[PDB]
Amino acid sequence: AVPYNRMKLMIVGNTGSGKTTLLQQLMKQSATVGIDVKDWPIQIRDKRKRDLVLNVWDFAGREEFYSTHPHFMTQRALYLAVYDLSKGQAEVDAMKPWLFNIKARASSSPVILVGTHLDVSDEKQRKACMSKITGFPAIRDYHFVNATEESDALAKLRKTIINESLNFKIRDQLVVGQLIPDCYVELEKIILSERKNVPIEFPVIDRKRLLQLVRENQLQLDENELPHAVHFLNESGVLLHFQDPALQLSDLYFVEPKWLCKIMAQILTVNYTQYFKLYLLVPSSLSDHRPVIELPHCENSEIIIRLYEMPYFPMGFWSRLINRLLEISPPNRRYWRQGIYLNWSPEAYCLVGSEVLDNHPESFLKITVPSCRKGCILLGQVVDHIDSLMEEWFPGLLLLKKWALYSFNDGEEHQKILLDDLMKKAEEGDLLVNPDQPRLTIPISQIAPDLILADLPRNIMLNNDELEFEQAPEFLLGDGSFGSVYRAAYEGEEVAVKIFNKHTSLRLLRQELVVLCHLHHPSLISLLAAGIRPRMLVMELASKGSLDRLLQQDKASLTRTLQHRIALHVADGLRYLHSAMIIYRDLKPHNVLLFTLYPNAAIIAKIADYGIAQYCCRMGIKTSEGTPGFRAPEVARGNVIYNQQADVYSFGLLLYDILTTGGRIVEGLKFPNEFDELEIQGKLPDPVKEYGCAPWPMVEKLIKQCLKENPQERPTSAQVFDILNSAELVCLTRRILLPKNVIVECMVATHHNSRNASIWLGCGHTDRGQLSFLDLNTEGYTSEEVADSRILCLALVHLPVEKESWIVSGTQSGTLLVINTEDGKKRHTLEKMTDSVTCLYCQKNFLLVGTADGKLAIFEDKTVKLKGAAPLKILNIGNVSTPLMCLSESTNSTERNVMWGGCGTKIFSFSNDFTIQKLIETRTAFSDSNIITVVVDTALYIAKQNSPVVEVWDKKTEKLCGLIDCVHFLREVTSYSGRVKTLCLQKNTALWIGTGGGHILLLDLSTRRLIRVIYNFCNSVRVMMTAQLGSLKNVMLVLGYNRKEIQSCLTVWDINLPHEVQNLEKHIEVRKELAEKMRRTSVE
Ligand SMILES: Nc1nc2c(ncn2[C@@H]2O[C@H](COP(=O)(O)OP(=O)(O)O)[C@@H](O)[C@H]2O)c(=O)[nH]1
Ligand SMILES: CNc1nc(Nc2cn(C(C)(C)C#N)nc2C)ncc1C(F)(F)F
Repeated sequence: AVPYNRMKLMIVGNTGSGKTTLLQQLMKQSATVGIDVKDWPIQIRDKRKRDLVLNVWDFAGREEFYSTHPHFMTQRALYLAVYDLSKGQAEVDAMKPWLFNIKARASSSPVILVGTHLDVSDEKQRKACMSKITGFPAIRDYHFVNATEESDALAKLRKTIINESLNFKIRDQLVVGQLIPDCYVELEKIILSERKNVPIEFPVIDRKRLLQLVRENQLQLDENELPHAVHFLNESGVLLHFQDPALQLSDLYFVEPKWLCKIMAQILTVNYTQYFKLYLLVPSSLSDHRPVIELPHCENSEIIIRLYEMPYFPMGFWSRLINRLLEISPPNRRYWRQGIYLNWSPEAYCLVGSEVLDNHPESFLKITVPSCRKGCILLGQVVDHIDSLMEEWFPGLLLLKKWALYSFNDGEEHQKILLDDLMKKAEEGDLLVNPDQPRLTIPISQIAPDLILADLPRNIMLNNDELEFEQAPEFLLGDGSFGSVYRAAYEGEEVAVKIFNKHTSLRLLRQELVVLCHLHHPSLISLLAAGIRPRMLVMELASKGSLDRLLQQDKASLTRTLQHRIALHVADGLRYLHSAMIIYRDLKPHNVLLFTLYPNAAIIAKIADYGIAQYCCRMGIKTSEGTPGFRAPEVARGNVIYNQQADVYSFGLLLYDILTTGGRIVEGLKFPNEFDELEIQGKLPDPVKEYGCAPWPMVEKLIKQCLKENPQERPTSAQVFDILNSAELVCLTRRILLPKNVIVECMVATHHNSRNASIWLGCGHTDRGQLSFLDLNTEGYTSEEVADSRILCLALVHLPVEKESWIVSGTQSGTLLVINTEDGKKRHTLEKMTDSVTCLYCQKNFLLVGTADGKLAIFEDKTVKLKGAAPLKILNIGNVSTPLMCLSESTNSTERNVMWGGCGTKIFSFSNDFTIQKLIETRTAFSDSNIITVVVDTALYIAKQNSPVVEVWDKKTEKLCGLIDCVHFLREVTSYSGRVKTLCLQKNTALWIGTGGGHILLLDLSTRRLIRVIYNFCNSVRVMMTAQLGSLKNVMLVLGYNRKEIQSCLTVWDINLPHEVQNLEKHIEVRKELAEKMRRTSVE
């Protein structure tokens, strides 16, 4: 609670007047380039008044530094002002724009003023004007004194700061007597000490260093209170934490404010510094003459002329104007400091640039185009750009008064009539009349074509004789705070007219039209006509209604594909928008219209109501708009300036609205305090936990990845459109995780629909064999070690005899365990085979157990109730060196009597007669291996371990047909792990290859044509099968490995994946011929 008395006293002195020498003769050069921060203490007469140390900032006056200065005129500062008196009131006039800049930039700062050079001060001349001076700031004194011999009343700054504790208070608080805790002064001291060791040519530090040292010094600085502390320390004037996300300076921290200021000379003397945000951005070097450039069309009628009457050119105005107006994609440029001259041809050229030959002290901006049509488009674009600029960065100007210079009779001077009356004179009726002679008349289309909307293409022109809507409130739709969208016809159509309200400034209509009439796309609603007589808009009436009351009402039509269409077409719209420097800031689920609820359409969403879409270059925006609940975080704290990534957060919120199927918006339509509790961050639940939805675990991974606070950690709109354009994201259903230090190499589902999924997981990591039992809809991992050796294979048979079901296992020790699927305690162990257990598999129901010794082990389905038995004879169809681990079933006409398989490195088959009807060895390189699985759709696709190839032997000719290599197919994904540890088959579409390298391979069936390849989610694929789920078929389990900590995910894949990767690819192929057919018309 120590009183920390420190505040800046930036002595802002116009050039030449001696701004430096005054403080030189107060405390104790030639041209002080940039800011020069000295230091200065105070020991007042009353010793109880603590040290009032003041970080003096000694600014400069050369216009380049005028332009680079106005970002360091912060609050908590007692300014000054200096002006010579030998030049009399002229210096007062010259300092008047500077005082205006002061009162514009800083409002809570007193402004003393002082003269200089009392040796030649003719105060009787300018005294009257100086008294008449006191929009200005609160001038509090006038002490015109000498410069070198300080004999007048000086040191009054102390008596005007220490007594200004409450007379200069930051919102009634204490400035010079702020009882600040010890933590803040601790941080200040440690930074002031560490200022040395950090390099001197570019002193910067990382926030991680600050945290590490604060922990090393036990500063007791909490991470949730650290940014407020560093912000106060910044505003004190010892370091500069530029936390502006539009500048990306949120990480790098600065320790020497003295250094940041004296870089203007370093950069005008003619890395990673390349962000000079204060093509090229060196406005110091620009010449400041009136160049030798003459208009081609030099008359009083052939050229339009606009004007702008402004009190004071704001510090850093012309810089922003040129940096904006060097967008040249709508050109021999000759831009000096102020007046850019965008020449194209003798037909169209916009010559912006000031003019002060007005016989008056005011400052005049002017625009000039030759009065053909292209000139009118140019003028009606530059007016929009200048008005956006002046409405975003410099709100104080709107004082501003327009001026349109028309000419009644050619070959004479032009009169001056302003737009606040021309608006009415052109809204009542066209053909502006000449009061002197009524026979003389001029058109309002070659005087100011930004007032009749003639600066737009000729196709979008109203046809009011065919707009038959009555204003009757029966036809009503949304009311977006500016208009009210009715339902109407237009020459025969369904069109949603948007009549504007009683009084709306035409700037709004142009704010909407400049985005609706330039960039076309099949995801952005397309304007049909826009008049001016009632100031209306006509937009293509979206049939199926806005999204909000399709969420609240029609929850049945909302499938799990449509939820990825109305979240992909919107991402398309956002990508196109942000690709042309427009930002939207309004993407809420009341503003996504629909056109068709049939899933596989082509145009399903189209954004609308572009009420607040402003232009946003790399500089950014400074205002704060939107709507509570759907606003970006940094929009709330309106002080910071943001850019085109305060929109992707709105998209994340829309996505959380969609995934919840309208639970957040309906539970928050009661109290907007609930919807604004998370307006910054930190109050969003995990969706599946509460609202009862179904999982979607490649969206939940994105929904947090585009929701973070740090405006650089969020994706760019392209990157958040190239994650949804992948059929790997629509076709999962779940993703479970298993504990640490456990593997899985044996799986059996339960199609009997006890809980519709009661997946067992045989494992053998330890010596004893474990037997997990996972439930799907609840995720209960109730493992139980009930075996002595590894559990190689499991199998299930739901006995129809007495409606039973008894899961059966197998052991590496060669034992046949049996457990009741319903009775948790029945260990009806059967007769152990003569060797180990290799595989098992299920009319004629019988367990076709496979042993390591190469002998077929068969049982009886009815022999389950027994306790130890060898039901049917063993068929030793192999040797000790033949591992009989192959078993499978048949699919061709479901003829299970054609049950295939293969004994070791050899293929065989049999029937219910149990005789080998065919035995074909596979001795035909990799042939020194064994066999894993066979599958029969039309032939036998046979896999084998450590093989980048899978063979194809036919069941009718018994010969090789083709060799479908795997590593060859994977040769363009990135000595590879291109093995095939598993091989599952769909019903009648395509193969499903599972590669131990961590890649699903959706090989198709026709000849060899690949369809896609899945990657970057696992590290291996242990065992794959196909089961049922929730009374419905079509799921495809996959057991991914993570290997060193072993993690065995258990994914769930919909089996409609092939026709997905096809359908969605055809869809995206369709609408990208439209996205170029529509767009190419806008250039034409
Ligand atoms: N003749 C005269 N010259 C002065 C007086 N006070 C200051 N100067 C000159 O003004 C110069 C300082 O200008 P300066 O304040 O640095 O200009 P700035 O950098 O644009 O602010 C010094 O070189 C002095 O020679 C004065 O009372 N009489
Ligand atoms: C946002 N306003 C618009 N709304 C629509 N579609 C729409 C149709 N209905 C109903 C249910 C009445 C029907 N049929 N409701 C809505 C929101 N189309 C166009 C717009 C537009 F022009 F304002 F963008």
